[PDB]
Amino acid sequence: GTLGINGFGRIGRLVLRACMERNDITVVAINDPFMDVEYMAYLLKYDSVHGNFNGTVEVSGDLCINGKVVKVFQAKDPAEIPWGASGAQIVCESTGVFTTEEKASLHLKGGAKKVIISAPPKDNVPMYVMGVNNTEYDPSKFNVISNASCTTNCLAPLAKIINDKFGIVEGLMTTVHSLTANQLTVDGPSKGDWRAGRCAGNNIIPASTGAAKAVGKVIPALNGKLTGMAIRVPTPDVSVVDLTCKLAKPASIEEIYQAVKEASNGPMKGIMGYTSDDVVSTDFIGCKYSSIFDKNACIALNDSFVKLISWYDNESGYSNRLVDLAVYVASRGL
Ligand SMILES: NC(=O)c1ccc[n+]([C@@H]2O[C@H](COP(=O)([O-])OP(=O)(O)OC[C@H]3O[C@@H](n4cnc5c(N)ncnc54)[C@H](O)[C@@H]3O)[C@@H](O)[C@H]2O)c1
Repeated sequence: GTLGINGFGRIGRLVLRACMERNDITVVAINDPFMDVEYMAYLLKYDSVHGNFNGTVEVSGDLCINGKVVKVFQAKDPAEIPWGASGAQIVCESTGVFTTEEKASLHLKGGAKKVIISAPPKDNVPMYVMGVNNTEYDPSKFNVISNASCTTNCLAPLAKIINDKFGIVEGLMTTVHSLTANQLTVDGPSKGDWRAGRCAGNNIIPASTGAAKAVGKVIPALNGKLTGMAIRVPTPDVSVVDLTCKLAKPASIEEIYQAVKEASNGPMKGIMGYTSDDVVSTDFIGCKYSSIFDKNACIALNDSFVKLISWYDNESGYSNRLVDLAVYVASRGL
């Protein structure tokens, strides 16, 4: 099982870091036109959130990472990356700019077998969330797939647990989200979300997100039952889902906590997690879970109307899931 990374940004780099921990997948090639091999090595080695790389990085051609050659490309066009020549079977598409089947499928010209878009698609490319719907993937039906967003990977396991046990009548989500690369250090033009181009470090910034409605595709039972928005805040990493939902059957916070705990310790092992501790966002830097239920941050109006809080490391948790999905895709054939 081999991986090619297109876009060696926050996600692309953390995807590589994930694989280096992993014994069943190897990164064999990187493409990023906006960084030469020297710059690539540096951005791998040093991370403002996730620390010094654990292991070795040197420049050869190409990178030498933990003693193994990783082929390096700088092409604008995905059609042009020789994935097949490099021996790269799966492409992690993490540029943020090729989020359709049309665009992402061009990786197949270079001889890749499969492509995982590291974002929700602008089209109807199927979205998979590990531990929720990933086994619905049929290798004979799709070559380009999406891993959804960080926010969807946080909400979907939570939604599934809550829907299955109690039934969600209606739900509205806010995600309070750490800043990302699309934001700006000072007020300037976006490309060109006017709010997102306001000085990122001193603002609370409302944003649109499709994450909650996306849960309605991932879990078709919840189609039309969920929507949401995001609030961007100055912190460098880690985000939180605030889910306000009406339930079809009564449930106390305690009963919801047990349903979470059941799934965390069984079917959603490693995907859903939980805590009753006085946690804050930085406590989840490096967390590999998709969704961490915060018991003591939740509040109920009554037995039917509830506000649930779940954490996610939007960089690290999502990147692990993308690696999980790639390992899953490989095990299914091609
Ligand atoms: N960072 C997060 O919290 C997060 C979480 C989940 C999903 N995502 C999604 O993952 C994708 C990337 O996110 P990010 O935060 O890493 O962004 P980023 O800006 O850090 O990374 C994007 C990388 O792609 C490179 N790139 C641009 N054009 C390219 C091209 N034509 N060919 C190859 N590489 C190119 C850029 O140089 C950059 O290194 C986006 O779809 C984003 O929405 C981000």
